[PDB]
Amino acid sequence: IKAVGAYSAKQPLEPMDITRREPGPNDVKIEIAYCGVCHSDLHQVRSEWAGTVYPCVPGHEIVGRVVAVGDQVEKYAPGDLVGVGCIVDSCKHCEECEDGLENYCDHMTGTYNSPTPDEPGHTLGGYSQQIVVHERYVLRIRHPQEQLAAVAPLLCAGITTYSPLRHWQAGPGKKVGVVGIGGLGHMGIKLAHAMGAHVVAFTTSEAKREAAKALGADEVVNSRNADEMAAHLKSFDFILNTVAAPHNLDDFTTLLKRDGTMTLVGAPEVFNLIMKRRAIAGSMIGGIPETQEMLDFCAEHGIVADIEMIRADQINEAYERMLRGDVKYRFVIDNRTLT
Amino acid sequence: IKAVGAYSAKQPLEPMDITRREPGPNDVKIEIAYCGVCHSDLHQVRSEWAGTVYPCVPGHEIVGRVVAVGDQVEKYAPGDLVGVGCIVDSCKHCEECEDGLENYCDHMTGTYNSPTPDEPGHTLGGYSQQIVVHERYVLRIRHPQEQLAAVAPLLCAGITTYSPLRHWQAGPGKKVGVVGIGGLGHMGIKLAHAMGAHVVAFTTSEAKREAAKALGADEVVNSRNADEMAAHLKSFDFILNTVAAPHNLDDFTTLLKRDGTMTLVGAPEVFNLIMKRRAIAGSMIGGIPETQEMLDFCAEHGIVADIEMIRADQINEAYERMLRGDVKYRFVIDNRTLT
Ligand SMILES: [Zn+2]
Ligand SMILES: [Zn+2]
Ligand SMILES: [Zn+2]
Ligand SMILES: [Zn+2]
Repeated sequence: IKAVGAYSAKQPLEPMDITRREPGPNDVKIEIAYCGVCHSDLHQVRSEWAGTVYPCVPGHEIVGRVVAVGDQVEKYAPGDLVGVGCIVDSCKHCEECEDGLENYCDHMTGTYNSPTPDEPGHTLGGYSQQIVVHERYVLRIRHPQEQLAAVAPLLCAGITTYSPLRHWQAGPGKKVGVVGIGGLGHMGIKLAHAMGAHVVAFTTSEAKREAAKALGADEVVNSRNADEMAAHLKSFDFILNTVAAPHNLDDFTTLLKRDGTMTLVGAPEVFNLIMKRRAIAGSMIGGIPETQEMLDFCAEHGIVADIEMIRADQINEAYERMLRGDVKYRFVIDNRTLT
Repeated sequence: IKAVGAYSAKQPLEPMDITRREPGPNDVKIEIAYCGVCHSDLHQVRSEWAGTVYPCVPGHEIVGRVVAVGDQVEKYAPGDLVGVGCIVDSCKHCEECEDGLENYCDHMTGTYNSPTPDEPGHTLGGYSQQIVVHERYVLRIRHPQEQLAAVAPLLCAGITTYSPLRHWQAGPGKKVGVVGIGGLGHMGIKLAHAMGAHVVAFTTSEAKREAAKALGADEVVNSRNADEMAAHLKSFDFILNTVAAPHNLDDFTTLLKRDGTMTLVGAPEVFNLIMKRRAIAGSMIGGIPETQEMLDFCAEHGIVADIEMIRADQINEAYERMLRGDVKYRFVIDNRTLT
C-alpha cells in the first residue's frame, strides 16, 4: 500500500509503503480516491510540539469506494461511495460517544497520529491508497461520483464549520458572520448561505472582497476598516471565526448582539462580554451522526468545496501555497497518482 | 436631602446636600434606610476613566420604605419595604426591555452617573436620605424588617451572581464553581448552594478556606495548588468567576465539562475552548423581573448578605478595607447617620 509521509519534522513528505489491518467483522476496507489537504496535516508533519509519531502519514478528508466489508457490517457494501474524516474510533460508551459526539471523546482515535493495535502502533492517514475503518466512523457519500474530489474537504473543513453553524442555530432570520476566506472560511460562507442565514464575510484585505461575494456572502467587510466594522455594531447573532491566528477579537465581540456568541474553529476585553452577556466559544469538527447529516444536506443542495487537484508528490509545494493562502480554496490529492 | 459624594476623582467622599425631583404619577418616593457599598462605587469616584460626572454620589444597593407614591403607581403604597438596584430607568421599548432585561438596554439609566432631566443633570445614588424612582424599577422586599440592612447587598452583589446562576441553570445535579470569596463571591456561594448545586469555591489563599466552607461551599480549592485543581479536571457544568482581576483563566477553562461555560462578573488558550466546545461569557446584574424573583427567593429561603454596618462618614475607610478584602463580606451604610 503506497502512501506519502514524513520521517521527521524537518523532512519533506516522501513516498513510503505502509500496511493496513485485515478487515475485521465491523470493518470497511476503502480504496481511497481523493484526500483533501488540511492545515492540520501541515502542522502535524512540521510542528515540533505536535506530539507527532513517525513515520507520519497525514490526511483526513478522505473519500473513496468500499472494496470489502466485514461480516458484521450493516451500513455498507462493496461499491459504495464513502468518506472518512478526522475520527476512526472512539470509546463508544462515554457521554460524548453516546450523544453522537465522538469528536469530543477523551479517547477518540484520530485518523492519524493516535495509538492503535495496528502496525506500526499509531494511525496512518489518507495520503495513501487504502484505509480500513470501523463502519461506525465511515460516512456515506450521496453526491454524484463525478463530484467525489470536491466532496473530500467536507470531511473536515466542511463539518468543522457546519457543526457550529448548526449548534448556534444559523438559519433564516439570523445574521451570521464568517471571519476568514480560506479553506474553512469558504465552507463557512457556502454552508451559512445554504442554511438561509444573512451572511457577512470578513477579510483583512480588499483583494478577497469579490471572492467572498462569489462564495455566497450577502455582505463583505474589510475588518481593517473601522468604518466598515462600525456599521455592524451589535448586530450579529453568531460569528464563526475561522482564522488560524485571529486578531482584534475585541472588534468582533462588539459586533455581537446581546447573548450573541463568536466561536473560533481555526488552528478579548472582558468588558465587552459583560455588557451584553456575550460569549467566546470554540468547536472542533463534528460527531459522526452530524457529519452524515452534513453530507446528506450537501448532496441534496449540490454543495461541494472549491478545489485544486494535485498529484501526491506535490503536497510539499501545496503546503507552501496554503501558508500564503494561495489556493481557491482547498487542495485535493488525486490518490491514483500514488502509483 | 443629605448625602455623601465626591467633587473630583482625588477628593474623598464628603457631606453634601442634593435635590430630588417631586414624585411624578409613576414615581415612588423612598426614605433610604441602608445602602450597600459596591466596588463600582469606589471605581466611579476614583477611576480617571469612568466617565464620572461630578458631584458624584454613588450607591446602588438601596433598601428603604415608601414615603409617597404617584397617582398612577399600582405596585406600591406608603409603608412598603422596597429596594432599588443599579437601574432607575430604561427605554422600555427595545428587545431587551421588553424581555425583562432592562440591564442590557443600550439606553439604561444607571442609579448614579447617568444623564437625567432631574437636577443636576446626572443621577445621584443611594449614599443619600431619599431617592425617587419610577415604580417599574422599584423592588418589593419580603424579608422581615429586622433584616433590611442585610438585604441591601442583594440589590447588586446578589442579582449579579443570581442572574448567571439561573441563566446557566445551576441546580441539583450540577457541579458549580464560584471563584473569589469577596462581596460577589460570598453571594455566589450562598445562592448556588440554595439553588441546590454542588458548589466548589476557589480561593488563592489558605486563609479563606474555612470561610468558604462556612458560606455553604461543599468543597474548597486553593487555585494556586495544581494538585487541588487537577482533581477537578473537566468536571464543572458552570463556573462563576467573581474576581475583579481574574488570573489563570486557562486553569479554570480546563475544569469545565464539554459544553461548559465560565462566566465572568467581576469588575485564555483557544485550544482549551475548541477541544471541548467550552465558552467564556460575561454577565452584569440582572433585569428587574429577575431581581424581584431573586428577592422573593431569598425571602422564602432566609438568604441575606453577611454585612458590617458603618456610618455614612466612614465610607472612605470602607473603600480602603474593601481593596484589601478586609470585610466579611459587604459594608452597608446606616443612612440614618447622614444626620
Ligand atoms: Zn482537518
Ligand atoms: Zn467516548
Ligand atoms: Zn454594584
Ligand atoms: Zn431599552
